[PDB]
Amino acid sequence: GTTYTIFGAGPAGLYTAWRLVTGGKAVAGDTIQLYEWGDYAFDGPGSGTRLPAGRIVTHFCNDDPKQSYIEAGGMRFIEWDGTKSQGHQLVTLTIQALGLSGKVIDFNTTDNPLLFLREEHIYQNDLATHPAPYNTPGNNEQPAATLFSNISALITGDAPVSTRTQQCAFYGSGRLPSTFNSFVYPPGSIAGNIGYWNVFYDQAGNEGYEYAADAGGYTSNVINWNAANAAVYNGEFAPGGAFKTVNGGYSQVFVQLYQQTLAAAQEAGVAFTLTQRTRLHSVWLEDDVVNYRLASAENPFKGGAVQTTQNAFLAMPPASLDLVAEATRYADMPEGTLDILNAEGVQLYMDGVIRQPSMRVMLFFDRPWWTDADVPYPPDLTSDGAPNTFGPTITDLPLRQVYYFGNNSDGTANPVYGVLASYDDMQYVQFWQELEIDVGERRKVPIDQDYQVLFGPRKATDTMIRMVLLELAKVHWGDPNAAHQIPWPVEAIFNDFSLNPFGAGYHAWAAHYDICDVMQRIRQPTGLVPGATAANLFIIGEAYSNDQAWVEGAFCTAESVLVDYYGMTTIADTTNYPLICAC
Amino acid sequence: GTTYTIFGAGPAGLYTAWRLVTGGKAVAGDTIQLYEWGDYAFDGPGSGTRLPAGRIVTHFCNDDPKQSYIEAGGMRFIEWDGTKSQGHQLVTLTIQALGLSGKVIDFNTTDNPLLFLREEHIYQNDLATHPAPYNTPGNNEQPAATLFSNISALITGDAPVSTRTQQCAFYGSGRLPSTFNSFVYPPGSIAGNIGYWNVFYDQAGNEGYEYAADAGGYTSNVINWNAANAAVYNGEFAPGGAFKTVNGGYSQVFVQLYQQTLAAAQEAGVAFTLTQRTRLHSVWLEDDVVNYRLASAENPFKGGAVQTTQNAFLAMPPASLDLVAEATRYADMPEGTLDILNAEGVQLYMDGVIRQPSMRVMLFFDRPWWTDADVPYPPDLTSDGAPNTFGPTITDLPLRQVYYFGNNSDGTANPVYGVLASYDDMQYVQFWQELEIDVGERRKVPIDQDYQVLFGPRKATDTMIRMVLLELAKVHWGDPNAAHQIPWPVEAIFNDFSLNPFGAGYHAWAAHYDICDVMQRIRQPTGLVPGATAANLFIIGEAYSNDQAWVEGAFCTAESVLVDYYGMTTIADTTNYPLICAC
Ligand SMILES: Cc1cc2nc3c(=O)[nH]c(=O)nc-3n(C[C@H](O)[C@H](O)[C@H](O)COP(=O)(O)OP(=O)(O)OC[C@H]3O[C@@H](n4cnc5c(N)ncnc54)[C@H](O)[C@@H]3O)c2cc1C
Ligand SMILES: Cc1cc2nc3c(=O)[nH]c(=O)nc-3n(C[C@H](O)[C@H](O)[C@H](O)COP(=O)(O)OP(=O)(O)OC[C@H]3O[C@@H](n4cnc5c(N)ncnc54)[C@H](O)[C@@H]3O)c2cc1C
Ligand SMILES: NC(=[NH2+])NCCC[C@H](N)C(=O)O
Ligand SMILES: NC(=[NH2+])NCCC[C@H](N)C(=O)O
Repeated sequence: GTTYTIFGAGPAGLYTAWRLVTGGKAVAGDTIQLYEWGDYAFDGPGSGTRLPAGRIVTHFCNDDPKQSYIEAGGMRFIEWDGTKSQGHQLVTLTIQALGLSGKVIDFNTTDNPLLFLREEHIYQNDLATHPAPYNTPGNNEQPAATLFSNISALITGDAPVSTRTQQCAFYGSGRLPSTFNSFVYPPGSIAGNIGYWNVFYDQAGNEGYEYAADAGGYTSNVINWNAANAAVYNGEFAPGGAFKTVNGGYSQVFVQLYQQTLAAAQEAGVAFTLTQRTRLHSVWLEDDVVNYRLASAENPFKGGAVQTTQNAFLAMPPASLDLVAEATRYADMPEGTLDILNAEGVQLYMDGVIRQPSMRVMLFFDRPWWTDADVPYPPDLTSDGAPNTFGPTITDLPLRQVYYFGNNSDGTANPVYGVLASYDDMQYVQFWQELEIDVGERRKVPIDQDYQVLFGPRKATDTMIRMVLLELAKVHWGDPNAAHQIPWPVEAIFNDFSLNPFGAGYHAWAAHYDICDVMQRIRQPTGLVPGATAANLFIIGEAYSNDQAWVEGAFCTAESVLVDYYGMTTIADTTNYPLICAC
Repeated sequence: GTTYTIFGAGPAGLYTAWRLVTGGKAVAGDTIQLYEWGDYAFDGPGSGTRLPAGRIVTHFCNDDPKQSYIEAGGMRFIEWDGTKSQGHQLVTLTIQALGLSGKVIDFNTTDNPLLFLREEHIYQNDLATHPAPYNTPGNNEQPAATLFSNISALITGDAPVSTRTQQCAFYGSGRLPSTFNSFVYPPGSIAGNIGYWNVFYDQAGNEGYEYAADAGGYTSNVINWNAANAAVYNGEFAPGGAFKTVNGGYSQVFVQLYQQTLAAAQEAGVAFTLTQRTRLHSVWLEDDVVNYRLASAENPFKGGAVQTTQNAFLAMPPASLDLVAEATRYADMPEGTLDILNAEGVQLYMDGVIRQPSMRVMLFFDRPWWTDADVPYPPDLTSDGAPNTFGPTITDLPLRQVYYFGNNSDGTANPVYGVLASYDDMQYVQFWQELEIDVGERRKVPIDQDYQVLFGPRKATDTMIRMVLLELAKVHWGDPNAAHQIPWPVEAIFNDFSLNPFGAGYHAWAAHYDICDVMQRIRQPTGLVPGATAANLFIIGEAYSNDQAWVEGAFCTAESVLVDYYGMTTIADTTNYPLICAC
C-alpha cells in the first residue's frame, strides 16, 4: 500500500490527513503518519499541554472547558457566501462536514471604535468634529478606511479588482495607472515590485501612513508587503463577508479533524497515527525518494535513523522550514542526493513572504470593569437596535488593539470576563519580549530555543500584567494612575508568536515577487530545481497561500496539492474561487 | 613554534594580530593566520572589493581616492583625554602608534539641529517659540536631551554613575530609587532586569517616548535594551569627550594595522598570513584542541578537511557566530568532542545583547544644494559664535537623521559634496529593504545570503534615490514636489547592516542579564560549560564589550583577552579605565 507522511499537525497537516481519508485517496492497507513537534490535547483534558493546533489555540480560563475562553491564536472566520463567491469556503465546508455548523455564531465588531491616538480619545463616528491629531489634511476627519480605499484606488486605477480571480491577476499584471502622480514611482510601474508602506508613504506622507497604521481596522495590513496584493486586499473591493466564530472555540475544529480522521480511518482500514513530541529534523531527496530524520522534543537538534517515504508534506511555516533546512545546509550529504530545501530556487521562493511578529495577552477578570458607569471612555460594545460587540478599541500604543470577549461561556461556570490585548509589528517585538521574564530574574532560556507557543499560553509576569493595566487605564480613563481602579486579573497568559518554531504571527507576500508563480511552484519544490526528478515532497500552510491571514489559506494550499499532485476531486466549488492563484 | 588563528579580519581581529606581533607575544618561529570571509583592499587599488574592515568602510566617490568620501560604516571616535580619563583610549593610542595622529580632525555637530516632526519644521533653538507637536507637556518645549537626562535621573537616583567603574557597578547592582513612582515597577527593582523603552514609556508615556525617539541626537538610543546600562549611557553623565574623525577615512586605520603588522612580523621572524575569501565554517573542541573547517566564499556552506589549532579567536559579531554554530547544531559530532558554540551557557550568554538594524545611504552631489539661498529650511552648519559642523538634521521619518559632509576631497579638480542618510531600527528594516531591488525586477538573491556589506556599498536603485530626495525635499522645503529641485546625485550607494553576516548595525546589552558576568565570561566560552576542558578559544569584538557603539569596544575586548589569557602587558592606562567591567 501507500504511505502518506505529514510533518506538522497544525491546520494544514490535519486537514490533509482528513481529506486523504474522507476523500478516499488513502484506501484499506494505506498508512498516514502525522508527526508533531508539540504535545497538543487531541484526546480531551489531560491528553496534551494545550488544545490543538499550531497557531490556533483556544484558551479556557483555569483550563476549565466550561469556562469563558479567549482565542490565544486565530479567533474568527468569514462564512462562505456562494451567491457572492466570497468568504472562507474550505473552512465553512469543513465546519459543516465535521458536524459543527450548529456552533457557528456571529463575531460582531463595533461600528464606532474608540481610537486612542496621541493622548486624544476619539470615537470613530466623531472624527468629522474631533479630527485625529495627525497632520494629514482631509484624511484626519474620516475613518482610516477612507484613506485605505483612496490609496488602493490610486494603485489599481481602472483595473478590475473585485473578484478573487481579478485580484490574483492584478498581483502579476497590475500596474500603477497612467495618472499615477509621484516623484518616486513612475506611471505603469509593476505594482508587485513596490512595497505597500513605501508607496502609501509616497502618496499620503508620513502623517497619512501613521494615521492609517494607528487608526486602521484589524484586517487592513500596512506592513511593507507586496503593493499589488495590499492594494486589492485593503481597497474598496477587498474580499469581505460576515465574521463568525465557533462557539466553544476554534480549537475544536482541529480536535474534530483528528478524531473524525481516526474514526473514518478505522472504518476504511487506513492506518492513521499521530506521533507527538516528535519533529522532522532533516529532509532530502534521492531522486523521487524522500529521506528524513526525526528528533524528539527533548533533544530536538539530534536526528535518529534515516527513514524514507514516497509522500511527504511539510505542513509548517517559513521559520519551521528554516530550522529543518539548517540541519542539512552545512552538512556533507550522501552522493546522488538533493538537499531540496537549500536549493537556490527553493530558498529564493521561501523569501517570497515577509514576517510580522505578534504577541497576544489574554486576561480574565471577575467583572466587566470596562462597562462601569464612571469609565470616562468605555468601549462602544452595544448600540440599541444592534447586537452586542467585542470592540475593538484601536490605539497608537504598543498595545495596539483590545477586544472584550467578556463572559463567552454557556454561563454554567463562575462568570469571568475576557480581554484580548494585541501587540504586533517589528517596531514592538523588542518592547514586549522583556516583559516575558520576571523583573526579579535573569533570562534562562536562549530566545531562539524558547518554544513558548508550542507548549501553551505562558503565565503573564507581574510586569506584563501591570503594563497591560497601565495601557488600558490610559485608553479607558486617560490617566495612567487609573490602573489602580482596574481589578487584578484572575488569570493572565500570553502567546509570543515571534518565537520559534512559528517565527511570526503572520506572513505577507513580498514586493519583487510574482506571487502566483511562488504560490504555484513552491508547493512541489523539486519544480524549482532545474533537472531534478519530481518528488511528492510538498510545502503547505497559510504562508504561501492566497489567504495568509486565515486558516482558509492553510486548507487551500493543502487542497491544491491534493488536487494537482494526487488527482483528488476538490470539495470546493472553484468556478469563482481559485484555491490559489493561477498565472 | 606557537600558532595563533584569528577568524575575522575586522577591527577586533586586526587589532589582535597587531598587538600579538608589536607587543612581542608572537616571537621568531611563531605563526599568525588570519581568515576573512570578505575580500578587503589591504594592499591598495586592485587588492579587494572595498576598503577594510568589517563594519568600518570609507567610501570614496567614483572609487577615486582624491575625491570626497563618506563613511559608509563607523565614522567618528572620542579622543582620549588622559587628564579627565575620558574617551576612546585604545583607538586614540592605536591611531598614534600607527602614525595617523596627523590626520585627526574635529567632527563637530550643530547645537541648533533642524527638526522635522509631524510635518512641522522647528530649529531646536526655537522650541520655546514652536513647541514640538507631541502631547508631552513641558518636555515638548525643551530639547529631547532634557527628557533623556530626566528619565536617566529617575532610574539612577542617588547612585554615582559618572565613572566607568561606577557605571559597570550600576549594571549589576543598580536599583530603582525608593522614590520611583510607577504602577509597573516597584521601588528597588533591579534596573538590569528592566527594558529601557518599557520604563521610558512607563515614566514619560507614549508621546514622551516618541518625542525622545524622533528628536533625540545622533548618539541617543531608545531601543528596549538593558535599562541600567541605558540610564547611565543616555544620562546627563553619559560617557563624553571631544568627537574626532580620521581625515581620508577611518578605513586607513585598518589598512595600516594590516600593513604595519606584516612589516613588524617580517622583522620579528613571525609568519603572518591573511587568507581572504575564506570563512570559518564550523568549530568545536577536543579537550584543549580547537577543531575547525573552512569554507570558500564561493561555497560558504561546505567545509573542507578538519584543521586544528591551540589558539583561536572568533573576532566576529553575534550573527556571524550564529552562522558558525548552525553548522554543528544539528550534526552528529565526533566522539569526545565539545560543540562549544551550541553549549547551553554559551547560547544563553550570546543572547545577552539585542540587535539594532541600520542602513546608510551615501549620496554625492555636484554642488552643496542645501546651502542655496532659496532653501526654506537649510541645515544650521554655521553659527555666529561656533565653528562649522556636519549637522545633523533630525526627523520622525524613516530617514531619521541627515549628516552633510560636503567637500572633504584631497586634490580632485571636480569635488563632490556628500550627504549621509541614516535609516535605523526594527520599525523600518522592512521599509528600506524593498528599495534595494530595482522596481523593474524581482528579487534574485535569498535575503539571508545577500552578503552586501561584506562585498561593499551597493549602487542605490533609482527608487531608493528618489525616496531619499523626496524625504530631503520634505525636510528642506516642506514640499514633496521640491524633490525636482535637488540635483540628481553624482553617485549614490548604500550599506544595509541588517544583512548577513553582520545582522545588525549595533548591539546593545539586553535586559535580564548580568552584563559584567557576560562581558567577563563569554570571552572564553569553555568557562560557561561545566566539566569542559579549558581551551584558548575566544570571542572578541564590540558586541560583548563596554563600548558597543564603537571600534573602542572591539579593541577593548581583544586587549582584555591578550592581558587575561596571554599575560600581555596592556598599552592602556587602566587606572580610571577598565577595559571591560569587573565583577
Ligand atoms: C495572532 C493570530 C491571530 C490569528 N487569527 C486568525 C483568525 O481569527 N482566523 C483564522 O482563520 N486564522 C487566524 N490566524 C491564522 C492561523 O493561526 C493560521 O493560518 C494557521 O494556524 C496556519 O496553519 P498551518 O497549519 O499553516 O500552520 P501552523 O498553525 O503554524 O502549524 C504548523 C505546525 O507545524 C508544527 N511543526 C513545526 N516544525 C515542525 C517540525 N520540524 N516537525 C513537526 N512539526 C513541526 C508546529 O508545531 C505546528 O503544529 C491567526 C494567527 C495568529 C498568529
Ligand atoms: C552604521 C554604523 C555606524 C558606526 N559608527 C561608528 C563610529 O562612528 N565610530 C566607531 O568607532 N564605531 C562605529 N561603528 C561600530 C564599528 O563599526 C564596530 O564597533 C566595529 O566594526 C566592530 O569591529 P569587530 O571586529 O568587532 O566586528 P566587524 O566589524 O563586524 O568585523 C567582523 C569581521 O568578521 C568577519 N567574519 C564574519 N563571519 C566570519 C567567518 N565565519 N569567518 C571569517 N570571517 C568572518 C566579517 O566579514 C568581518 O570582516 C558603527 C557601526 C555601524 C554599523
Ligand atoms: N484579510 C485580511 N487581511 N485580514 C487581516 C487579519 C485578520 C486576523 N486573521 C484576525 O484575527 O481576525
Ligand atoms: N544605537 C545607536 N544609537 N548608535 C549610535 C551610537 C553612536 C555612533 N557609533 C556614532 O557614530 O557616534
